[PDB]
Amino acid sequence: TLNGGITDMLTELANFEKNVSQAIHKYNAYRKAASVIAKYPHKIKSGAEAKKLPGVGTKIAEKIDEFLATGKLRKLEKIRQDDTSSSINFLTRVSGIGPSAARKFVDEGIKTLEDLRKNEDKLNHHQRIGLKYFGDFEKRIPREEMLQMQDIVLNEVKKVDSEYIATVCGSFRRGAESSGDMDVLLTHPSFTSESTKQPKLLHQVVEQLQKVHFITDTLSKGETKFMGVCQLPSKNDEKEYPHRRIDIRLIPKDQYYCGVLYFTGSDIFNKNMRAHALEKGFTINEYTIRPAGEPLPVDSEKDIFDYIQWKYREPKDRSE
DNA sequence: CCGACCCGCATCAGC
DNA sequence: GCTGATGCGC
DNA sequence: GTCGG
Ligand SMILES: [Mn+2]
Ligand SMILES: [Mn+2]
Ligand code: NA
Ligand code: NA
Repeated sequence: TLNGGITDMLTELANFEKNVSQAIHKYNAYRKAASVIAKYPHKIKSGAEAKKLPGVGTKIAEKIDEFLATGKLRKLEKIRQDDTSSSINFLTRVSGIGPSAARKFVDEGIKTLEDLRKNEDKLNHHQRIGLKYFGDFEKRIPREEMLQMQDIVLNEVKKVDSEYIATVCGSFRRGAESSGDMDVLLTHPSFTSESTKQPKLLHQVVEQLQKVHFITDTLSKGETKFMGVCQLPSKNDEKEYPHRRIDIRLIPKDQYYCGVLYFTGSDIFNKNMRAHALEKGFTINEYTIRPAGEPLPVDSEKDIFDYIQWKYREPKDRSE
């Protein structure tokens, strides 16, 4: 329930705009409309009712109308049956395959995972890993496994250097009972926004997590951001846990609070807070907040919320 | 009538 | 080789 | 696609 038909249609339309039309602002417009419609405490019986809502215009009104009177949207019906368009859309579910790679693959007749499999030579490293773990990466992670994951990360990080500080953020820090991946924020006293008194600070941590076979694969790795794969250890004759996505971001120790707000999310929440900062006359990123002027000061997450006239919403409530 | 719409890394284009 | 641009995911 | 200068 919950304007579910309209919200589902709009998200499907959003996905088509992103993956097939390569029209990112349309995708976002559909997502915004869907999220405002999902917040509406009433059942929409007309396109104009919907139109009174912020982010809903004439075209979405037109769609709600057809959908209400027919239970269907001809455009989506046609799109769903379209071999080329459905395949391009499907292939973007592989991590590392975006709209462009998906269209190039479908162009050459590569439309399915099996096509991908027998065409390894045509995949970059990221894409080969997205394909190897396609099922796993769409699996959800129970909070119980999350905590076993946090134990390992925190254990191994302090084993490299007791001065490190690791914080699991993302849906985890927001109390989610399941997560899509693990987001880890890392700080060390050597790395500060003013000087980098030690090198390899992120590398040593990844290496350690690799040595104890927690991290199994690398999708991207630079001085400040790791994107990869990890896996909880198993017991004797026990079904192996799924492989899971893990991201690690090394933030300067003096911008930890901007980091936590950033990596805690959500993504729709973030761009709803970022889109609010600009109208209060502020800029928000994972490092600072600025009027852009010098770095406005911070030592708490509520400090950011007051700046833009926002009442503190707890991590659990940032699930927008 | 039309422009705006919230950064790190891998790979590509090109000099 | 190198810079700069683009794709991708965040 | 939607909003607003
Ligand atoms: Mn996450
Ligand atoms: Mn993540
Ligand atoms: Na409206
Ligand atoms: Na993808």
